[PDB]
Amino acid sequence: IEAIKSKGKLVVALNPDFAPFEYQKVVDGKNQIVGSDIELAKAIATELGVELELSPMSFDNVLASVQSGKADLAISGVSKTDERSKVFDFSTPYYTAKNKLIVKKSDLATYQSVNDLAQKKVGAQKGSIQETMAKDLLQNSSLVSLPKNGNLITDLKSGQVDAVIFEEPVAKGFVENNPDLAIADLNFEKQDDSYAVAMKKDSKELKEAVDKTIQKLKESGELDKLIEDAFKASIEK
Ligand SMILES: NC(=[NH2+])NCCC[C@H](N)C(=O)O
Ligand SMILES: [Cl-]
Ligand SMILES: [Cl-]
Repeated sequence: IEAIKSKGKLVVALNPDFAPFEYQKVVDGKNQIVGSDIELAKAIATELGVELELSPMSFDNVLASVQSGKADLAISGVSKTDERSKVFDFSTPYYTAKNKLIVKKSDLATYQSVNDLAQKKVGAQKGSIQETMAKDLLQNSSLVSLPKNGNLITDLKSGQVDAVIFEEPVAKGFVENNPDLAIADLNFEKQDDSYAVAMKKDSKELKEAVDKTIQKLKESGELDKLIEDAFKASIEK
């Protein structure tokens, strides 16, 4: 936190292809990075009395950038995991999600359970816990792991993959803008998937500032409003 205050800016790593949390929106003819995680980042920077600097990158590189010191925080829809918790400090959680499949709409009732994915092609984002889930459970499937979420959506449209695994709000956001797609019936037989801010190990005072901010936004209902606003603003008109 002292290094951050002294340098006058907070550098946040994120991958802006993940509405409602972070995404690109055309504003006045130019793409701008927006979303509920950007509003969370702004609140943290305000708490610390510093400027906010975004560092957009592929999701696969977000955590590594925090680990090496190239960014101060990852605020990028990052799930806590035991493996990650060994290497990173995490904030208190700020969102909890279920995993879903997005499919072509004619396939929404084909996929009920994981067994229905046998002999099918399933995509997930490279570096995500969804990619890990697919690798660990779907031995009878062909797995595609792509750096960019938009490219997973393109592959699902071209019928190059049969399904893509995404957390529910993100899946819903893509369906809003793609009426050729739908959320499948499938559920996974559920540990917690909770989003948190990642930071370097042993950053106690930075964690305090982040957690004070999350606590405030939760108790006021503001965080809920931010996610809803961002979801609405991600729908293309
Ligand atoms: N901005 C993004 N692309 N976020 C992807 C997050 C996926 C998942 N919650 C994870 O932490 O692995
Ligand atoms: Cl890609
Ligand atoms: Cl610290």
